Order: sequence, then C-alpha cells, then structure tokens
Amino acid sequence: RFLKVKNWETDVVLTDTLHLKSTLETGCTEHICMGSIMLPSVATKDQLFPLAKEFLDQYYSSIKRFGSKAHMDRLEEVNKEIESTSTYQLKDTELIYGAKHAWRNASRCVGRIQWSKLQVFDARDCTTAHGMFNYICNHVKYATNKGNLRSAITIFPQRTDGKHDFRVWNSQLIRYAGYKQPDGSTLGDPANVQFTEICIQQGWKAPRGRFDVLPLLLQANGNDPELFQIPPELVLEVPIRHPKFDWFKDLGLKWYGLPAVSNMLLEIGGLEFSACPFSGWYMGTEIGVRDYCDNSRYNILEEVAKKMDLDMRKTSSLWKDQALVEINIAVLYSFQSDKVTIVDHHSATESFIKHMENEYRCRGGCPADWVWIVPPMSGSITPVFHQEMLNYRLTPSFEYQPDPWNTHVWK
Ligand code: HEM
Ligand SMILES: Cc1cc(N)nc(-c2cc(CNCCF)cc(F)c2F)c1
Ligand SMILES: C[C@H](O)[C@H](O)[C@H]1CNc2nc(N)[nH]c(=O)c2N1
Ligand SMILES: [Zn+2]
Repeated sequence: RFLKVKNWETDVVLTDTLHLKSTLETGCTEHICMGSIMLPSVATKDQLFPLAKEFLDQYYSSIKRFGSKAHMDRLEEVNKEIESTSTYQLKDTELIYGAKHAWRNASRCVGRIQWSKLQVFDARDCTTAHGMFNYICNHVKYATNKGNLRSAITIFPQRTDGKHDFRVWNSQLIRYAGYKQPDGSTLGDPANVQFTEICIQQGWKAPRGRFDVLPLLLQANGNDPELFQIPPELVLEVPIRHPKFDWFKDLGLKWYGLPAVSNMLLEIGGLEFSACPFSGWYMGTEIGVRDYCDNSRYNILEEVAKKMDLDMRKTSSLWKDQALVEINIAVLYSFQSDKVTIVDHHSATESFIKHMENEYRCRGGCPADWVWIVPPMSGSITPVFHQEMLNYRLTPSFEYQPDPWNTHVWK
C-alpha cells in the first residue's frame, strides 16, 4: 500500500505515501496500462463543497494553521457562498497556493524543481478580449525579463455556467505560423496549419514565411474571439548558430525564448480556470529534437545531414543521430551566448532527481510520468531513465481541455 520506487543507476529507494492522497484516475486498470496514451480519460454545487473542503484543508495545513479558527470560519464561509451563489471565490492567498501546487503536481513536467518560484498574475477582474491582450502582454514582458526568464502564470476569470468561458484559442502564446503550399508541402510550423487558417479566417493577413509569429486569438466571457498581435518588441527570438559549423547560420533558423502554454485548464478547489497561460524557460531538447526534427514538425535532419556530408545512403550510418547532437549543441550555444535562459537535458534531469529526492522527503512522494520525463534523445545517459517513477493524479492540477473551435457556439 505504501510503495517503493528504485533507481537502477544508484540503487537508491524511496517510499511513496503521497499517492494515498490521489483523487483522480489514470486510465490504467489492474489489467491494462495506458501510461503511453497521450491524452486519456457543467459541474453542480453538490459536488463542489467536497472539493472546496479538501482544498481548503490542505491549504490551511500548509500554513501550519490546520483547523484553527481561520480554517473553521473559512470553511463555513465557503459553504455559505456555495449555498448562495452555487460557487465561490478564492482568496488571493488561496489562488497563489493552488497555482503553484498545480505545477508541483504536474507529473509530466521535468522542471518542477522551481515550482515554488512562480509569479501569479490575478486577471480575474478581466472582462474583455482587449483586457486579455493587455494582461497577456505584461505577462510576456515580465516573464521574458530581457532574456533572464522568470516563471509566471496569468489566471483569468473562472468558469461559471459554461457558455461564458475565457479561452485563449492559441495553444501557446508565442508560436510560428503554419502554411501549406501549392505543391502540398508546408512552410513554417506544420503543427499549426489549422490554427493559422483560423486566424486567416478571422482576417489575419499572413506574411506567408517561415518564422511568422501568430497573433493572439482571445475569447472573453464566452464571446467570439478576436485577433491581437503581440508587439514584436515583446517577442524575443534567439538566432541559432553553432560554435564550429559556420554554415549553421545559412540554415537560417531561430526560435522564441518564451515557452508559454495557453490552452490548458487550471483546477483549484473544484473551481475551473479555462484560461491560465503559464511560462517558464526551455529545456534544449524541445527545440532541438522535437520542434526541429520531428518528422511532422520542422524536419531539418535532411539538411543538417547534408551540410556535414554524412553517409545518408545507409540507415545504419546513424547520420540522423549525429546530425541531432550537433543541432542541440547549437540551440544551447545560441541561447547561452545571448544570455537567454535555457537548460540542457542533462542539467535539468539531474535537478528533477534532486527535486524528486526532496519531494519524497518533505511530502512523501512525487507524481511523475516517465514517458514524458525522459528526454527525447540520449535517454539512458540521463539519470531519469534509470529512476522508477509512480504516476498518479493529485489536485490542484493542470488538465487538458478540447480545442475551443470544436465546442464554441458561434454566430
Ligand atoms: C521553470 C522552467 C520549466 C521547465 C524547464 C519546464 C520543462 C518542461 C518540459 C521539457 C515539458 C515537456 C513539454 C513537452 O514535451 O510538451 C514540460 C511539461 C509541462 N510543464 Fe513544465 N517547465 C517549466 C515551467 C513550468 C511552469 C511554470 C508550469 C506551470 C505553472 C509548468 C507546467 C507544465 C505542465 C503541466 C506540463 C505537462 C503538460 C503538457 O505539457 O502537456 N512548467 N515542462
Ligand atoms: C512551461 C513550459 C516549459 C517548457 N520547458 N516547455 C513548455 C512547453 C509545453 C508545450 C506543450 N505541452 C503539451 C504538448 F501538447 C509546448 C511547448 F512548446 C513548450 F515549450 C512549457
Ligand atoms: C506515444 C507517446 O505517448 C507520445 O509520443 C509522447 C511520448 N512522450 C513525450 N514526452 C514529451 N516530453 N513530450 C511529448 O510530446 C511526448 N510524446
Ligand atoms: Zn499504467
């Protein structure tokens, strides 16, 4: 019941008891495991007080005043507001706690060692898409911090009826555009081609190039979303060069500094925040391996292989592997030489093991998704490969939600 997880590099073992506080479900049964399924599987007032109660109890436990007069009255108070409004409102304190802990509990995040250093921007007074643009802009500018990136989150008004949702329709605040071609192939980011057509559908005038920064599509209080372009001076980009291969610049690649997921759902005390964009800094691989070398993304192994002169006739020459290592030395070097915050897959996976050590110490566990924690290259020469990890769902939590253009009632 109180399980053991081992590291097969270090022979270290840690006992996980935190999984007893697990509430949600995984998709695995006693007879099947789904830990490589990517995305497995209104809210009334009866269900809402249990969730509020459990959240308020761990928050008051947290500040070392478990069950004091404050906790008692704040429970009675929240119950009364759930009778009255069939919902309730978080204190600013409770919002910042819930947000930091949704991160803390994000089992697919390797960077969680920083979970307590998180800047929460309360945008629950927002009422318009224009006010969303403004709140998002100061988030970008603050978290970019002249390349010295800072972790942040901007939390928009919580969901109420369900047809009055605040949604950023973008999947990340800053992404490059996707255009297919007359000949069928694709310029820019093939991941984004449907979205880019939607922005163009709403009148975005496309500069039909490669690294075209998409505009924000912002829906406020359930209304039809509206286009706003982040001022370019606020979008920091890093030009990729190599420390050795001076033909690297001719490749003409570049990436934005700021990873900022905008399409997910934040859950606190059973209250649901449909718009909650959050940013940190990049681990090198997401750019070098996934963005640049996914077959369905930028797909540059083709060219980098050529300009090195590699044996591309044979699959077993590992020309793909060699060209992948060079690409990731260049992303890191480019980011580091401009003092833009970035972490390399060795330094970040080592911190996660350290973070894991602390979590099992002062919390009794650490949800973790091995399928996602292992970097997408050099797997077993990173220590997380060798670390058994228990996955389970704690709350407060970040959750996936459907793309808004499949649900939205539109006119
Ligand atoms: C501080 C620097 C951070 C680093 C280095 C980092 C690193 C990463 C990486 C490499 C991934 C895998 C992304 C992918 O493959 O799609 C990831 C996922 C994730 N990150 Fe972190 N992150 C950071 C900050 C944050 C913050 C501030 C939050 C939220 C408050 C967060 C929440 C998440 C969540 C919920 C996931 C999994 C959900 C998903 O991407 O599908 N991270 N992170
Ligand atoms: C806060 C944060 C830190 C970091 N290092 N990466 C990301 C990050 C996450 C995603 C999407 N994750 C769901 C994929 F469907 C995409 C990106 F392009 C990212 F950059 C986010
Ligand atoms: C099939 C599998 O679930 C899918 O490729 C996952 C594997 N692990 C991943 N890990 C990270 N960090 N990011 C991803 O997109 C994925 N994709
Ligand atoms: Zn499983």
